[PDB]
Amino acid sequence: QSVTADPSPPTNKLNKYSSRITEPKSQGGSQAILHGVGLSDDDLLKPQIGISSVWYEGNTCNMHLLKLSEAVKEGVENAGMVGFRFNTIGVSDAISMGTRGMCFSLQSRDLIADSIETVMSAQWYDGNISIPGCDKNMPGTIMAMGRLNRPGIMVYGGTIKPGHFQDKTYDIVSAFQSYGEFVSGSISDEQRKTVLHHSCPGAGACGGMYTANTMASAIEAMGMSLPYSSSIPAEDPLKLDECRLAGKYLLELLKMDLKPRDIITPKSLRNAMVSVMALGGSTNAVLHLIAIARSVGLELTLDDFQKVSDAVPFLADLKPSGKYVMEDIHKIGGTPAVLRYLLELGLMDGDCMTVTGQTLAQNLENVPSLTEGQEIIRPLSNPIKETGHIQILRGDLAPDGSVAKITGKEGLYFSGPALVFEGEESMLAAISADPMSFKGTVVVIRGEGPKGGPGMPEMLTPTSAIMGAGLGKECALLTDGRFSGGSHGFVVGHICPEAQEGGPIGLIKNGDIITIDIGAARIDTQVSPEEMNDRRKKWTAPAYKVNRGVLYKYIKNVQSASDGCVTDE
Amino acid sequence: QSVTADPSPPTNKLNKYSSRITEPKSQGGSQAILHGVGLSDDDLLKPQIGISSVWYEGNTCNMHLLKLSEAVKEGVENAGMVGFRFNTIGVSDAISMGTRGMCFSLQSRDLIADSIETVMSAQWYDGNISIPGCDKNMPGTIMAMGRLNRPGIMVYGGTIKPGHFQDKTYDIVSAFQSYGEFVSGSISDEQRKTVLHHSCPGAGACGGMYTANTMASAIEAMGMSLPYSSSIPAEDPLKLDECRLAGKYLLELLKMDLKPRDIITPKSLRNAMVSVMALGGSTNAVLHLIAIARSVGLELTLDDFQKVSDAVPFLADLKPSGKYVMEDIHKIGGTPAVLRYLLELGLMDGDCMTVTGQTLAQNLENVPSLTEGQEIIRPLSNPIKETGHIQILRGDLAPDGSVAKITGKEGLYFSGPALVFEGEESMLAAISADPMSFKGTVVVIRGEGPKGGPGMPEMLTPTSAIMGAGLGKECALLTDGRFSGGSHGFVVGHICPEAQEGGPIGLIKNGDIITIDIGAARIDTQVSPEEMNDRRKKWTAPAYKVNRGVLYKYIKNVQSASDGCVTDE
Ligand SMILES: C#CCN1C(=O)[C@](O)(C(=O)O)Oc2cc(F)ccc21
Ligand SMILES: C#CCN1C(=O)[C@](O)(C(=O)O)Oc2cc(F)ccc21
Ligand code: FES
Ligand code: FES
Ligand SMILES: [Mg+2]
Ligand SMILES: [Mg+2]
Repeated sequence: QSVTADPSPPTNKLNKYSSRITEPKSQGGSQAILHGVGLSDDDLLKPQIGISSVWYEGNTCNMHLLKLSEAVKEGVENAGMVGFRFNTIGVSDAISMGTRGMCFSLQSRDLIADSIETVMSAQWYDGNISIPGCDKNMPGTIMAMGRLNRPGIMVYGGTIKPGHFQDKTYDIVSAFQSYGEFVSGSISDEQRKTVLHHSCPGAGACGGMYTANTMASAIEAMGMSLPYSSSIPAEDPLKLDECRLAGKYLLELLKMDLKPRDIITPKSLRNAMVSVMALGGSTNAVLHLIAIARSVGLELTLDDFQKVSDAVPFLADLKPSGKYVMEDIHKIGGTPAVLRYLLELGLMDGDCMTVTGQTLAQNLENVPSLTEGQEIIRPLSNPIKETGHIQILRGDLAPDGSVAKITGKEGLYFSGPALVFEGEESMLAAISADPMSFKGTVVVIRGEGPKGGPGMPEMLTPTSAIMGAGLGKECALLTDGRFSGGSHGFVVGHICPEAQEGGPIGLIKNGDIITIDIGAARIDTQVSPEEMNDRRKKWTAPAYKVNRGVLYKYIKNVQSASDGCVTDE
Repeated sequence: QSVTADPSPPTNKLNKYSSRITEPKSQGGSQAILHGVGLSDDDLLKPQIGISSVWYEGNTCNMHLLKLSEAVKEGVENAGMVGFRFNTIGVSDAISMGTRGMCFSLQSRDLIADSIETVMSAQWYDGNISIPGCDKNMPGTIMAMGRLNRPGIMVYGGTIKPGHFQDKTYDIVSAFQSYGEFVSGSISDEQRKTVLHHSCPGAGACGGMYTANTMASAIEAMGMSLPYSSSIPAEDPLKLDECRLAGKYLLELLKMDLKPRDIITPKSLRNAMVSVMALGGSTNAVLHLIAIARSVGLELTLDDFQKVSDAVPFLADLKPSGKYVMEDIHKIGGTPAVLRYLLELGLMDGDCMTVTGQTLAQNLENVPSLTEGQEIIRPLSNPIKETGHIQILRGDLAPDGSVAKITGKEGLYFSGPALVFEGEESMLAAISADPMSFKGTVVVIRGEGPKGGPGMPEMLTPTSAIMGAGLGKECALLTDGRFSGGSHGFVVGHICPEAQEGGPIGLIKNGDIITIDIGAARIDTQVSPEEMNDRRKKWTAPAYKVNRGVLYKYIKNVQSASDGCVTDE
């Protein structure tokens, strides 16, 4: 697509954009401000780099990013350019999980994209270095780089180290776990609060192969982060060095005029998808990689994910599904070692250009390969699963698609009477009052989509409640929103069209026999198509849950989950 | 209106919102993050204050706000609460003026509103202290406070001091001036660059009674800033003290549960409008005060502004129209002294509650009144103008309203043949190639509205070019966008419906006789209504100038200029 969003520059000038305001005499007001913020006349000739961090104090994943941003600015100066720091908002899923605050989480990705686009466009910056540390902030920064198509590098803030107390290990999942184990009698109240004091020991995104580590890995695999960016821990001295080197690398990109639309291509998008399948990455990567592909005017469908999934085995023993964390990947050679193996297996395209100014194959040719004897990355011979964990389903009830994490452990079928809830709250109430009424059913939590939630919130408590009731393999779980963790059975999100839009999920009634077939990739109903259409003819959309503010704007702008919930089309 | 946007709290608890995540055991994940960012168990009991600054390095108005935010956080802690800093984006009109970057400026107000709303909602903060320093950021922060309706205080970053070099004085307007004076032969190239090195000497919003000082004054008059917030200079030691005291005042507001919808009322909105008229404030205050009124579920029309204008004289000798700057107001008693006089004149409502926990009259009862012999604030006896500078016009060509700054100096009428331009660029080209073709005409610059610009950009060069061509009193100027400065004649912006929407402004043709009548408050055309309707029947909307990114979303969401360009309705 021919994306029209942001200003074009006024051939090998390095200040292609800022010359708009630093050179013409008709822009004397611009130059006066720049002198006032401390630029000399000689500084006016230099490229201006927008340094967009996502620092804030109320989240471990973000509280350290200001220090990183100072390192990035110093490196930009040490490279002969002018560095201008600015900062946008972010929100913490770990804080807001379980609450209505979670309705504000997904859209913060698109707010951040808008934020950085706005500043780069208004201030005429020549290039960008972004420092996210957290979930939705990674893809938000890439989307703004794609819209602007000015040279850019994403510096991942880095993952948090695991927590340790008396030879037992924790992360944020342990803290999520602790309340269920408390009411379960599994642990006492004193054990439960030791969990919460010792779960997150410092700065960083959440420790496992969760959304943050998935996206940072995928973005590195996409060539838009420097090698090792995704795997160096947040608190590591080498993270600061990477910050200080981004300026040098960005200078080279301005010299080459190597732009994000030269780096983010169908093939580098595939490389990113390969990393997701190989590492067992989050199903949220489906939403974010589609948004990222759209931002550079490319197409990316649910079916493209199925094809890559089928072509790529699950190889990594990493939480949540497995046992290791991102720090362990760091210790055995980092993300470049992992990608080196995948490239040697012929699974990746090595000719894609990256922010090093070289191709992926040139980056990976001379990096230490995986540590001899490591048990995290299985060989192609003995994979954890022969194909990817990510599965697309499209039955009667998800005609426009849906997304599931499938281990190959759950069997190929589940059939049961539907048990329908209009939100997370009523589902949890019902399973507390009456767990046995759930045995054998297909639990449907609807009204949680992009418009219905609103905000397509991530829900963790339904899968926790089902496990703690002992129903993990004895029920299935469907939503137009998103589930956070796994059952030991069938769990499907992103069901499209969402219930708010009158998709078949909004027409289900209690007792309807729903059949999930993994092999046919279908979520079907025993209800006849004509009775479903009768239900459709009689359906009226429920009133929106908001009429003002950022979430009403989201409702007005957001596309379906199958379209990556983009908001600017 | 019954605004539904943001979460409701789970009677005299001070942590009405954060208890949602600090108290229930089912929110152990939340508490683990909070322990990791450094909260003790005792800290968990305290109120959590979101401290939203708009710091960034590429603008003199914003580069210092991080230091202010540290002072605010210390004061919040010294008051027994937990302070969590976060930061959003802003853009600089002084940098981007004259460029397509200016299309991103107005919408940044609404992006900021969305930004702060998002974080307060996701993180469950109990109250907010906002630190803007710049144009669109002031009203953006109030709008988020109104949506949330949690106790909040806006701390103005403060105005910049004027520049000084060899017993001559400058501000950003001097830098804007300098290029026109250069091509004019008025000044040399060396004099022109002395202007630009000595125009903005440090931190702060632009020095005159421009948008920033208008809005900060109006917001103080509205009771949503502490007394003197608007008039203390950015670099003043007392600004840091105000920062350090906001925590104490916010604590009292939580104790009283005095919320923004208890403070922003029809009467405090009128108080804010009174300050605008009395001080000669920017016509942008029309857009921002309407947006602010909408954010608390109130109504505010163009006609309400006309009524207050008629009821309130223009009293202040302040640039751009006059001679003094905000620092001078500071030296003669500040904004509270000005408001004290206006309250003594019976022009303001003294019973409105404010963020001090007291009413306006209680705040102003014991502040030093204006300095004896000051010549900035004229007496009611001898006003600069008997009524307000701000005028609403609604002829054939602006049926839904338009806004003009009228001094009472220009006469009551202008009639001339229309000279129509589809954008700022073609207007400036035409006036350079052929200035005399402009003599006696009504210059129409259309396609610059909220959707057409897009972004309703502010235009400075048309009024500069007209003055430098010697045509200041010999032509008139109309737009669906915004003009920055004054002619010495008739200059109208915000014309509604905008041309992009097929309003009569989009149907004007060269030669059409346009008559501006200030007394009747009408912009009329000699063209017959039936010929205008014929033109309308044949009109087709031009294609949007963008199809992606934040500005396309703006086009999709923004209401008319007459509706304050709100985006969330
Ligand atoms: C980044 C990160 C952590 N991450 C979270 O923190 C969570 O809240 C969770 O509970 O796993 O949401 C998630 C959902 C998902 F598919 C993958 C990861 C996460
Ligand atoms: C704040 C501020 C300064 N301010 C500007 O800086 C300007 O760019 C200008 O030239 O006056 O835009 C403006 C337009 C207006 F109506 C009032 C003020 C401004
Ligand atoms: S909450 Fe920030 S990475 Fe999970
Ligand atoms: S540009 Fe910031 S106040 Fe004028
Ligand atoms: Mg998450
Ligand atoms: Mg301005």
